[PDB]
Amino acid sequence: HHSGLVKMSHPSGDVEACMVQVTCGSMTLNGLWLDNTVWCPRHVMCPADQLSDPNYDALLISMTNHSFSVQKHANLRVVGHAMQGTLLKLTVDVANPSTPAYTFTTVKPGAAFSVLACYNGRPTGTFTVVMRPNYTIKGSFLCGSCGSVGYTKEGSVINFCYMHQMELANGTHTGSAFDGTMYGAFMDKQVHQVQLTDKYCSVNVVAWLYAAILNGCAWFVKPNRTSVVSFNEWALANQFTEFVGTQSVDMLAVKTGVAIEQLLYAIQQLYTGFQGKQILGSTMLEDEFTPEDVNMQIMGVV
Amino acid sequence: HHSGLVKMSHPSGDVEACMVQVTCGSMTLNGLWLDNTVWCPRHVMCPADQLSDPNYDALLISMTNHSFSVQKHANLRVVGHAMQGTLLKLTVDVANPSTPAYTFTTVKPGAAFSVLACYNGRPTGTFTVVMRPNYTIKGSFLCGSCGSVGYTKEGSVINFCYMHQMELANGTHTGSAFDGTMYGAFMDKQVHQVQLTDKYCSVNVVAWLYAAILNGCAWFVKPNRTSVVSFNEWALANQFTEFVGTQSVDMLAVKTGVAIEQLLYAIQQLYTGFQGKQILGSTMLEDEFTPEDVNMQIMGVV
Ligand SMILES: *[C@H](O)[C@H](C[C@@H]1CCNC1=O)NC(=O)[C@H](CC(C)C)NC(=O)OC[C@@H]1CCC(=O)N1CC1CCCCC1
Ligand SMILES: *[C@H](O)[C@H](C[C@@H]1CCNC1=O)NC(=O)[C@H](CC(C)C)NC(=O)OC[C@@H]1CCC(=O)N1CC1CCCCC1
Repeated sequence: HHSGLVKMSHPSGDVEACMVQVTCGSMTLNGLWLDNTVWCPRHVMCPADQLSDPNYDALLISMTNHSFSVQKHANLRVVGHAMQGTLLKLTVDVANPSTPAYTFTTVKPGAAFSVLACYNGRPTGTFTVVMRPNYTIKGSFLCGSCGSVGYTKEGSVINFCYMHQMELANGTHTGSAFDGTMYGAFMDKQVHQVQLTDKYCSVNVVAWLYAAILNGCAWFVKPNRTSVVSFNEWALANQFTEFVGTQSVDMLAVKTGVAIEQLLYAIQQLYTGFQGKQILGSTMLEDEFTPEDVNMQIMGVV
Repeated sequence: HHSGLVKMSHPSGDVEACMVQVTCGSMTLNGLWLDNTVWCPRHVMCPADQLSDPNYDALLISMTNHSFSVQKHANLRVVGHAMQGTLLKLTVDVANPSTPAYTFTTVKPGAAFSVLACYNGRPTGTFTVVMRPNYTIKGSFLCGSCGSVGYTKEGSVINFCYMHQMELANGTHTGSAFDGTMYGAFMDKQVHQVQLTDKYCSVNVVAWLYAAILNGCAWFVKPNRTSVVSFNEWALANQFTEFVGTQSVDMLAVKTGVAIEQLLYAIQQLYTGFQGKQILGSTMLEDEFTPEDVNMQIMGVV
């Protein structure tokens, strides 16, 4: 029995109309054109012989408005440039007429968002990821994908949360919020950096076990229970995030009649081994589906 | 090490501009508005007390142009109606000004395409699936999602290949090509139907093993080889599709120096068991990534 759970991305059309190409010398990447501002990563000002330890403050001071070319596939003339964190704030003389209602927000570990992978300002593909506990994502990015944006949707409002910056040694990726901060402790310099450990997202595993119950698969459900506090002490020693219940998880507990504490106990035993059995066709715990994913895709509850 | 392989969907914006709502009495679903034609499933003419054995020819004869309401979220006045297979061909008096360059094509088993899940003509999410060998897909569809379209992209041309129709007993889904034929042997009537067996897509497993080699994971690669003909005889008895090499798989063999016949042998042994080891973090064979997926996402080769 198929679970009905796919990696679901938002429709990207609203964001595709906001993507441009930002070129600064010998560097090209993607920018996000909202109103009169174009956001893009600041290492577009970096000469290829300086990516390892660049001086972005001196590079910015060296830049003029004629140093930035912005193109949409229209050409946008630049009249202002500023730098917030790892991001450039380019002011263009034309406001984007396709600008959607938008906010900026930072995504927390475990939460999912949609990514629009672009190259030379041309959207190539879209996909959805979960912010890993070590503030990376398991994305699909190649050379020139920087400036690709990640977002969630709330009604007609688009919450921009991620602008792609770099690929770590292990093949995962990270980027910046639109306040300029890189996610985690990473820096936009091409030097080897320490990567924090990854962890199972406990809340996302609980959501996934609820989806199995929602699909009739419930052999793991036993009357035994583990308190949230006892599970969290257990989680610290077993590479699991500590569990924080939400109203979306409560919705899953209500519809199923299975308490969170039962699934916490289930996770503790399933972590020792699936014993040959399978859950939704998987032999390992799944933490890539959020409670909102299970609520929306199985129950039509947004 | 992360593989860089995500479930990648095309950007949906071009298709979102083609989605409308088609209502016919007490039935509503989604339609695809291209030029002066709106396509939608023909069970929009079905009264809810007739979904099990409907007479679509009599239902069509009973329909007039005033029986079809088409809305985009503009209202489209209907001036013609026809029925090809399981699909309605509604003629509207306004041509879609956002009509992209498009063809219709049928998708073969193993090949992937992008789906735009809509409800009441409003695009809600996008996701990519592979046509299963039994002509189903493991999608994410709820009540009212019928009329959602599946497509591939070749340049600026959109190849429409799937319009959602039904959910089988096992939770998988199927639909129709735009010639009117349902995929497989299914019929758009709400009666229980036989479902053909599913099979591993051999070509997609070979592509996935090449992606592991592309990521440095190659412990399964032994000098032992299995001819394509010997593997195909083996595949018929082991729920694998027969392997048909393509120029995209040849590209993978060239870049890696690993022959198809070695991976065919690898699949034969891996099918007996992974022996505790993992490939790209998986303990079972993966057939949900096509050679084009591995070519594009890992090698930038479209
Ligand atoms: C921007 O388009 C680009 C996107 C990259 C290309 C490959 N996949 C992507 O997602 N980003 C960079 O090339 C980026 C620019 C820097 C100025 C931040 N550098 C980068 O990703 O280089 C590899 C990164 C640099 C830090 C790091 O940990 N890392 C890998 C290590 C591996 C061990 C040697 C040193 C680099
Ligand atoms: C159209 O919006 C809708 C989409 C469905 C709703 C649930 N998920 C979807 O993808 N399609 C239908 O409701 C469809 C309409 C029919 C006129 C074709 N009927 C349907 O999917 O019903 C269940 C299907 C009918 C054939 C079949 O095998 N099947 C399940 C069996 C299960 C055993 C009892 C009989 C139905």
